[PDB]
Amino acid sequence: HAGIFTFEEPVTHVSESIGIMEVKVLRTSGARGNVIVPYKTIEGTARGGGEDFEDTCGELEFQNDEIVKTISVKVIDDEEYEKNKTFFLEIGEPRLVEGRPILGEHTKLEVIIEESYEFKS
Repeated sequence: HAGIFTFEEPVTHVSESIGIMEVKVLRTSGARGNVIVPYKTIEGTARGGGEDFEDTCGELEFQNDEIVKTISVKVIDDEEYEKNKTFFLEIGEPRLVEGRPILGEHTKLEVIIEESYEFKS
């Protein structure tokens, strides 16, 4: 009953102008105990280091009876263009804080950054 942890979905589209992207991690099928879920960003065709996004990583702590947490990623509205602009988040194996918590269905998330174009009326 410690929980099965998952992203909402495996692929998401966000605007280049979103500013802050808030990625959810859900705990399903049990919320007993304090658990951490490691996470990280990984570059795809989109670049980190504040080019298209700011890299981030850490451990999300779920307290007893807590079932949703948020990872906030800075998305930079890069003036430069790609046909398909992607990066990823991943969750890693959960750990009890000193049953067993595990990963569920969506453990990798592809983020597609959608580009918009400036036209004048």
